[PDB]
Amino acid sequence: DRKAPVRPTPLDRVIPAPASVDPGGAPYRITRGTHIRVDDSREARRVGDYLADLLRPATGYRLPVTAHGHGGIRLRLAGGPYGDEGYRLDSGPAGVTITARKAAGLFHGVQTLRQLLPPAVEKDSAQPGPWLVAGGTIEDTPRYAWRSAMLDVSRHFFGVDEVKRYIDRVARYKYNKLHLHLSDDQGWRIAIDSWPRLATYGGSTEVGGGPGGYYTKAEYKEIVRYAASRHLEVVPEIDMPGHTNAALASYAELNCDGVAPPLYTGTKVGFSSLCVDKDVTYDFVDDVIGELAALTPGRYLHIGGNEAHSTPKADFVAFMKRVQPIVAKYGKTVVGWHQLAGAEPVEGALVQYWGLDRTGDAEKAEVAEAARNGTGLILSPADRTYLDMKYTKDTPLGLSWAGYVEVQRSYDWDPAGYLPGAPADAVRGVEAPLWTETLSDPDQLDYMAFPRLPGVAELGWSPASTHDWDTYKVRLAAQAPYWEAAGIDFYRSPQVPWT
Ligand SMILES: CC(=O)N[C@@H]1[C@@H](O)[C@H](O)[C@@H](CO)O[C@H]1O
Ligand SMILES: [Cl-]
Ligand SMILES: [Cl-]
Ligand SMILES: [Cl-]
Repeated sequence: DRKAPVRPTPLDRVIPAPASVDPGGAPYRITRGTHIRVDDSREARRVGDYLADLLRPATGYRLPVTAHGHGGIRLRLAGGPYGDEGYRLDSGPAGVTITARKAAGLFHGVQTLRQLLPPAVEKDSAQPGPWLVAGGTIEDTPRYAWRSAMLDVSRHFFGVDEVKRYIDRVARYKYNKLHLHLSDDQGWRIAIDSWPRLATYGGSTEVGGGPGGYYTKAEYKEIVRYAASRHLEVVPEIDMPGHTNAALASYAELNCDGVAPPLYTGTKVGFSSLCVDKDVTYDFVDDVIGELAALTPGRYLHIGGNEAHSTPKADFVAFMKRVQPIVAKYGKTVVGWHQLAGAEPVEGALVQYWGLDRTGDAEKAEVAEAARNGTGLILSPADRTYLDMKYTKDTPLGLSWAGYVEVQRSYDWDPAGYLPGAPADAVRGVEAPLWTETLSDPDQLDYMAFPRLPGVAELGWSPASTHDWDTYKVRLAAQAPYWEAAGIDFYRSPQVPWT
């Protein structure tokens, strides 16, 4: 009875592990006449319609969303100790109620609810159910405010619909930020009016050659809108000064030797660099950042800064000293990979640490020092949360330069004491990056994203006290029938006792 359990799933059996779970009493049962009651507001109805859409196909029920009556499923905004993202979920024969201070909290509550329901909820046709929700109370709030997932759309391009699909994958686990790697050596994926060829030429191909692609302003705005409806703040990244071949290949004038390199379709890194000695370089950067900021309702702008191996240290420092201020000029908060820690991060900046266990002490120290100096830290270790890394030497996709990363390794650590010498309060959160040198279609993204994606979300959300591999793997194992029913391919790790 994997698909349709006789009894409801435990109230605590959800990912991320809720901060507080108190089971008790009988469960709630959704029946054909259940109404979804919300407050009389645009945002309230929005979360209501979202929930209704998730349930209607499998239940076959009408599930009307209204601001009147005592619906069996109630979503209500009210004062409480749940912050901007927390919520309380009460379940019993009298109905299910999700309470929170803001819509994001109600949305997160819904993500928990879909896990309390049986695997059959993932189907597209009416299912027998039963649509049981364990009885009790859940009070949930996040540990970290930065809980993101990154999708590399530069190595292999993924269109708007494919990005919306990935957005829905991550929304399941309460991630609240979507980092889009919009440019690299193999492609430039966002239209810039001031520099037209970046997209029309720089986005013409991808890894392996053939058709590439890019987002027009309208397409990008739609991705941002959709992400916002899933409560994901979009963090766009235009990598500089390295990983800039797409731009360099588009405008010869940007190159040091004034010669535009060919479009790149390989899978290596570190060979490209903007010419730090030319003034046109900074006009280019200013125009791009200004236009990107205009399309970014979010608070952050990622300027990358990684693997600029063709940029001498001194030039890299000079470059960053000059470009960082540009971000604030357009009202945004700068974010960069941890190499930025060696180039004097400006006030308010955040750096994304992608180091490994084996990374040298000197490098880790430079990052820890930045944290001491007030720089916020986003943790995404290459040997922990890089979803493109192989599980084992036999994995058919992905890379292995950072070693192999099985499910336990990806999950089994604590962000608070990860980077030696780094102040715990400097850690803003975590991120799970999905690089695409080896992934060209949505199904391949899923196989590399699952089952590690939920684990990283837990690290960003759950209390340290709830962290434990032996009990977590049981909760992860329970996701099997849901993913199977949803058509989400995933790596059946032998470390997990799959249900
Ligand atoms: C921040 C950074 O260095 N990014 C690189 C990225 O260019 C590459 O696609 C990936 C392959 O796994 O390795 C990452 O470390
Ligand atoms: Cl999904
Ligand atoms: Cl190559
Ligand atoms: Cl390489």
